[PDB]
Amino acid sequence: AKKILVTCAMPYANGSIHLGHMLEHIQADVWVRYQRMRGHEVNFICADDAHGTPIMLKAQQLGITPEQMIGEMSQEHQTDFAGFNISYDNYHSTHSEENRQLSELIYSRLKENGFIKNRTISQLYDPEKGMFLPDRFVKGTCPKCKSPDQYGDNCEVCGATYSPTELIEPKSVVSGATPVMRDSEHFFFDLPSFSEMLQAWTRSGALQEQVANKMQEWFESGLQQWDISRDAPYFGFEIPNAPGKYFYVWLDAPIGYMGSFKNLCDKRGDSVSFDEYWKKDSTAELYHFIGKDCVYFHSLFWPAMLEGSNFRKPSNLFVHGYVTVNGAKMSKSRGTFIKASTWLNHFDADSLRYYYTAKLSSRIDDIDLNLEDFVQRVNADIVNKVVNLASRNAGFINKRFDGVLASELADPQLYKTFTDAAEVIGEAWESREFGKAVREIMALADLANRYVDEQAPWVVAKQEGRDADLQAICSMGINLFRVLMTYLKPVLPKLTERAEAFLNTELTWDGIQQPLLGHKVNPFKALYNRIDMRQVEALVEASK
Ligand SMILES: CSCC[C@H](N)CC(=O)O
Ligand SMILES: [Zn+2]
Repeated sequence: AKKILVTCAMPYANGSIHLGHMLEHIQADVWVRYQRMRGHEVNFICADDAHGTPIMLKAQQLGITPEQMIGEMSQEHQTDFAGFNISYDNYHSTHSEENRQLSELIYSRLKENGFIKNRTISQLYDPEKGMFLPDRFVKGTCPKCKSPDQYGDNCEVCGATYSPTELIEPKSVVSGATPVMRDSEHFFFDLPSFSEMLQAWTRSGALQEQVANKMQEWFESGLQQWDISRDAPYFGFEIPNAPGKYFYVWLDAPIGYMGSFKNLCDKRGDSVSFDEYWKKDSTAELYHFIGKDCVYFHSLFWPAMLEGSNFRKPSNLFVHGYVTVNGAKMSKSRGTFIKASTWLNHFDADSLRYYYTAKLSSRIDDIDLNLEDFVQRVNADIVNKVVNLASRNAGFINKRFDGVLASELADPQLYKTFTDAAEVIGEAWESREFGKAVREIMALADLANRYVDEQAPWVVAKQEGRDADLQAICSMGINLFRVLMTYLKPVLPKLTERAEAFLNTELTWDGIQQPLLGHKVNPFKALYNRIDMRQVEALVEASK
């Protein structure tokens, strides 16, 4: 009965989707698919984060408009996410008319309410190109060790950190000109004005314990005002009444969550739902799935902006850790920096969805893709536990019983054990204790294969007059498979489609209470094949 708006963090428009993005979007998608299975109204929303100086400069280097460039990357991203069956209700852009109007509205409300401050700052400026330089577009000689060709605020030889104004003989990365210090008036959002509100939210108990603990560090350091403006030239939204000024991307980017939802409503011809979800009196739930590096922005700056502009705030933040491969940060030289597009040339989407789901929890711990373990676990759990219940039993049913399952359950007590687990498994999906859910499902799968082993259908099948026993055993196994595939339906969308085709039925959460009796199933060829380390080695080689 709930109305839920769920988001993922927005991929940056100038980089391909990699396995780190996929952890976040798979985690959210599993949760979203479970919520849909329980009958709720869910809106799963994302977008490309498409503004800013790096995007402007990259387009210039490519010789195309930024609009053309971001359109091409948005299509690439959406192709990759479609390949992993991420079931968005809408995927939009921060570069949209909906986000322009909402960004202008929110800024005007913040300004009218006293939360925008004007301050003159000094920043390095490229006088040949004619633009202010972000830190990483300044290079020069390290003031400490004198190593040349160092970028931004740190030296990769001696490890020193410093202001780029301390670089010796600085050069613009854009033009090679010597940058100079130049003043500019900037507009600042007065985040400190919201400190008491944000502190109350932190101790409310909604957020993850590890997130709340980190927020206390940030309050202890002290909240600062945040610069929300940038000078022309820029790729973004111009600030009303401030010629030559633009909104900085991190003002307009989360407003893109709202813009993407407004776009969805407008395309549907739905004139009520936007206010029902975003007005202060909303009874709908709003959840953001994010990574560790987005927490400050989503837990402090974003709720403050919404409060200051008379909109509702997030119901919760769901934070995950970073992805590692073979225990370490992804490494280009080792071939463990793996693109989502590359993954799908070697493996299916379900394999990675399963593996991530089996490792995920409600905490913010990093998630390790160990590639040797990936092969072992997919084969052990998917092929040999779950799919085995269908593959070892379906042939007898199709060949000796015309595809018809028995008229009664052979072991009603065992079946009840399986359906009784629905409450704990569903609660584990609901609470994002994904590893717990998978452990419970696989424990059931072990019981199911123990039942079939005990009944020994490969023996019964050869013994005169035991046709009825064989049909009973094999039908029981298939009904246990039906239940397990229901519990795994949020996890494995394509395997589930193949299972529903075999079973001649849609899998619903409540449907497990009625087993398939006197029921025709269809033949299938391999529901799920084994993988091997040769394929892993090819993936790694292709990623170098
Ligand atoms: C509103 S969520 C925005 C997330 C950023 N695009 C993450 C990044 O670019 O590193
Ligand atoms: Zn140095």
